[PDB]
This record gives sequence, C-alpha cells and structure tokens, in this order.
Amino acid sequence: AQRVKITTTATPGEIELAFEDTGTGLPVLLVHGFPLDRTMWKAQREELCDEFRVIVPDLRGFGESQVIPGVATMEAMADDLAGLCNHLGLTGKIVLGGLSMGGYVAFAFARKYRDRLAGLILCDTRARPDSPEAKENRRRVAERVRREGPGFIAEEMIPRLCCESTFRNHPEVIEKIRQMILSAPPEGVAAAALGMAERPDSTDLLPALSCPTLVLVGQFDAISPPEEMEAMARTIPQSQFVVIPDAGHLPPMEQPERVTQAIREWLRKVHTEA
Ligand SMILES: [Cl-]
Ligand SMILES: [Mg+2]
Repeated sequence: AQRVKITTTATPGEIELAFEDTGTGLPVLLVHGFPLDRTMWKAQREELCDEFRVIVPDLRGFGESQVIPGVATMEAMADDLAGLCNHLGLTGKIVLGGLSMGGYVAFAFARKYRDRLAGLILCDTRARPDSPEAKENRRRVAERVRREGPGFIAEEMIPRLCCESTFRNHPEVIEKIRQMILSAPPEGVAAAALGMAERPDSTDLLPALSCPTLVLVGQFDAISPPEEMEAMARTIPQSQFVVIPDAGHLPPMEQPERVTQAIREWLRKVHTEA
C-alpha cells in the first residue's frame, strides 16, 4: 500500500490518501462502503490483478487516509478519486465500482466526471437520497460517534450486513468486518454520515448514464434489497443485473469468488464493446 498527498478540487485542496494499486492494464477503481476501508475489496484486488489494474483507496476519513472534519460530501469523495487518478497518470477512462456508500460516491463521480468513465459497477446501493428520518439518523450517529467511537455502529450494523450463512461458515469474515468498523476514525465516520445525509437524489441521473453498468446485489441483502436494485437497473441503460447467492449486503467479502467472477466476465464484455 501507498500513501500520497493528492490534489483535489474539493476542500481542502490537498489530501493524503492511502491506497492499493495492483496489476496492469485497464484501470478498475473500487470504492468501499460505510464505515469500512479498502480491505473490503481485498479478494477482488488480489484476484483481478492478473488481468486488470485494480486501485482501491481508503476514502477521506477512513482507513489510513487523512481525516477531514466537518462534512465529507459524496461529491468531495468523488473529487478525491479524480485527483488520485490524475496523480497516477490515469487521466483517461476508468471503470469505477462502489459498494453502498461507495455507490453513492460513484453516482457523484458520474455526475461530474462522465467523460472519465468506461463503466460503472454499482454493488448493494441505492439511487434515492435519504428520507427525512434517515437524515436525522445520520446526524444522531455523527454526533454520537464523535464522542463514543464506532462500537455502537458495529453492534447495530453487523447483524444487518451479512447473511446467516456467512455467520455460520465464515465467522472470520464477520470478525474482519467488525474490526474495520471498530477501527474507523470517529470524525471520519461522522463527516461521512453528514455527507450521506446531504447527498442528492440520483434517480434522474440513472437514465442519463453513458457507460455500461453492472448492478450487483446479494440475494439476502437486508439494507439495499435485491428487488430495489432490480428496479434501479430497469432505469439504467446498458445494465447487467447480477444476484449473488448466499450473500447479504457485503457480497465482496461474503462470496468473494462469485463477485470476482461476475466483475471479471463483465469487464471482458465492456472491453469488447468498447
Ligand atoms: Cl487489502
Ligand atoms: Mg437497464
């Protein structure tokens, strides 16, 4: 892993990002969820790198990246990704993938940097904005986590994040997720919670997308359910919809091989169509 100060068009203009960059060829940038870190995507980075160049950053406020107090908007996170790609000399097109909050970041990137996208991978995510109650919940989480840290988030979220089969067959995956959450910087968690509350509605963005899009969901995802994601895919042109069996909200970790293969075979199509 690497740590680099990048130039970003978002406040504060410069930020230190930690990231992995593994493989050669077509760049595929994978964005973790909330309140996780780059290691969420480890299996896909380690396996897809035989064929693609896989770049996996810690978002601002997460993992080993710099924490920027206040509000970390989805736009700002996307701006940081554009800055990272600029740093790396990936100044043309990329494939951008994200899970859940990382999907929100991908929408923000697509709004602003459409000419930089060869493709989008939207995993276990939603196009709608937060409802008023959800926004209030963000705010209450932000104010709590600043002072108490993310233990309460792990307690609340872990039963909702993975399916029963993962708890039974892969307790080590559950523990790895728990440690990601417990290690998340408190102010980074807070800033991202507030940022999620202010993200725009991406409903009308969907029909305007201009690249192939893979829409991936766990069969048992309790947070961004498959029926909702299917409906989302029906408004995205050039979509492919994949349900990963025997996974909840974190397919990349729960069913790593199946996720890697779905992404690999779709990337080959995108490449052929391009
Ligand atoms: Cl990793
Ligand atoms: Mg469609």
